[PDB]
Amino acid sequence: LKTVAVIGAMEQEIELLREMMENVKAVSFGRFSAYEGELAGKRMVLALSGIGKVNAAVATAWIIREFAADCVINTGSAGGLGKGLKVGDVVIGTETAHHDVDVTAFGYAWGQVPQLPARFASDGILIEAAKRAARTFEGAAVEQGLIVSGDRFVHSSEGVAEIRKHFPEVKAVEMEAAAIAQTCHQLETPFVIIRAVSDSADEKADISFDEFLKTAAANSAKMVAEIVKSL
Amino acid sequence: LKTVAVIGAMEQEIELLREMMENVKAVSFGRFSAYEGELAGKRMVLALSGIGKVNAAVATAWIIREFAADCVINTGSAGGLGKGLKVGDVVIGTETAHHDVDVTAFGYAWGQVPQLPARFASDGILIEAAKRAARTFEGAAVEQGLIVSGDRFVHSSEGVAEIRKHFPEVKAVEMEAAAIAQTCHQLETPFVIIRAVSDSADEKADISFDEFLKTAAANSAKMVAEIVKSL
Ligand SMILES: CSC[C@H]1N[C@@H](c2c[nH]c3c2N=CNC3N)[C@H](O)[C@@H]1O
Ligand SMILES: CSC[C@H]1N[C@@H](c2c[nH]c3c2N=CN[C@H]3N)[C@H](O)[C@@H]1O
Repeated sequence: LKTVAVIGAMEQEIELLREMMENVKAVSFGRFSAYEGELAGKRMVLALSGIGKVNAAVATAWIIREFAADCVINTGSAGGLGKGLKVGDVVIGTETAHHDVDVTAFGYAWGQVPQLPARFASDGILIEAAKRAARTFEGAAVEQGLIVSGDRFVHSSEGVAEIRKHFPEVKAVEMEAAAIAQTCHQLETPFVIIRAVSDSADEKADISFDEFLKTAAANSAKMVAEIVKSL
Repeated sequence: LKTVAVIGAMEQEIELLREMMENVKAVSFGRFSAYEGELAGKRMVLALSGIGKVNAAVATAWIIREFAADCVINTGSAGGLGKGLKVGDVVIGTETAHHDVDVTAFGYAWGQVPQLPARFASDGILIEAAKRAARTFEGAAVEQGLIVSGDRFVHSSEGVAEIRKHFPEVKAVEMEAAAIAQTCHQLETPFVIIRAVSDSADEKADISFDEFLKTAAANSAKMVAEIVKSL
């Protein structure tokens, strides 16, 4: 873990981390942008992927290729579905899955992309680093568990019920984590997903999201920065 | 266009093209494999993406970045939604959109990734090449129009219903083209999508696909090889 890649979807989700970096250098690939520098004593490349699975996948593949990233950490906001979660709480995604993949017609489990596992496991070392960071993390409650992704912003009770039917133990929902996870799997690169709650993915999710994005972004980022220091 | 990238999801969709190529070198990037050779005095890099949006997007970005591809052509099978489409018929995808993207909560149009256009237009020069290629297959059935993609295999007369609701003029549905399109958009690369019908995306789509993949792959491939010769 020499070079750490950190991927966030939206500017609000990377700004704090960017302000924390030293010797920052802007870099880009077509329309994607990133920032190369250091945090703690670690080389870090912080990328802005844009929203959704294709954007996150391409950005992640780029940083891995271009910078030989040793691991990848996703940061940002998400819909909270876990028992007892509140706005600002952080979830360490120990497993990630696509909630909107369905090739069941050919025998695959719901969410399973053909030729791949149904879920993607975050790296054991990185999970461990995140758990250690949680032990002294004061800004918010932290939990661990499953985060699922798909190419939609979920904002209905019916939408959440669909996802819980396939993923009963789900803790959070968003739109990039499973794409980043699947990309790292395919590129044999360890990763972990860190997200914080901006909403409940329910009928009010869009209204809550815009209000709580900055708080979710910050809490997620502060956890991510603790992890990087520890590596 | 001197270096052409050709992207197919499945071995069966690239096998003929691979056999047509000369001076072929195998290349890889993690679990992704491609073949760099020549076809008709063009440099061709033929990539096996794997199924679905993440896989297609990563393989496409990799080939653009590593090989400096001048354009990208997708080849493969798709479910026929256009009126009258038969197994084996080819669709030149002139426009592409994601059918399963939904950030409508924040005002975006159905299918539209935030900050991206709702649909992605294939390159004019490539579409005209496809149209010339089509005329060389005398009698053959070739149409032009909208192809939509999502991370699921459609095999339901009502799954189709709902797609048609959002995209009335839709001609075909599959799982990679909009990811390739979006990736090319973001990396400023011209592309065109060529697919052939393996099924009608209804309840029999699975058995139709199993039987007619070889046919759809072949017809798509032959069209793509002729397009390469026309650039
Ligand atoms: C503006 S779209 C939502 C962005 N924030 C994340 C997220 C927060 N809350 C939700 C998100 N994604 C889906 N459903 C939700 N309820 C997603 O990963 C997107 O990058
Ligand atoms: C084995 S999954 C189907 C593969 N073939 C394509 C396709 C054929 N027929 C359909 C596909 N995709 C979605 N719905 C369909 N009815 C997709 O792009 C996948 O790569």
